Amino acid sequence: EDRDTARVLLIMVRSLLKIGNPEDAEEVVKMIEELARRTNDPEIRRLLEEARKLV
Amino acid sequence: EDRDTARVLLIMVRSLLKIGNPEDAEEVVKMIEELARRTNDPEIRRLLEEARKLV
Amino acid sequence: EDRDTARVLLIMVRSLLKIGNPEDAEEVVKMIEELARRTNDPEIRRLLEEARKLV
Ligand SMILES: N[C@]12C[C@H]3C[C@H](C[C@H](C3)C1)C2
Repeated sequence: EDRDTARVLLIMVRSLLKIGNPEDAEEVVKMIEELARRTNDPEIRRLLEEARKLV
Repeated sequence: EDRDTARVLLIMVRSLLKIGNPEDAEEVVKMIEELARRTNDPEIRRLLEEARKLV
Repeated sequence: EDRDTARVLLIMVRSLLKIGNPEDAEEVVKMIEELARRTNDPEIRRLLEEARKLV
């Protein structure tokens, strides 16, 4: 499920920031963004914005 | 491949508990439950059970 | 995408080494190996060698 992959990637973003690695978190944000592009899901869009906001 | 996904998610569950985020770990258990429900693989079911036990 | 998956796994290798679970880090390298063998994608093999160097 596309939405499920996006929620796992958001959790990765949060954890990567917690261990002081925003450069890896930002790499994952890019994947959520391409997920939001391929689909048209406003939930995946919401997760992308939350991810960008944490980063 | 579905079994490798289950293994990756289990490692995430373990890692998230290690860094003190059981709420995110539980969310990853839910992702393994969705995987187990669309597959029916005895090893995926075994990985889901041992993730459940960490939580 | 398989390349996105390999990037996610490399990030997991680095993060797992950072939190002190080299054994899980090595398991994820194994998954990159599986991915590298199924695909023979040259970028996935590059990411594999990057992961191996960290371990
Ligand atoms: N497709 C994915 C499988 C596994 C869980 C999550 C993050 C990574 C590893 C890629 C989705």
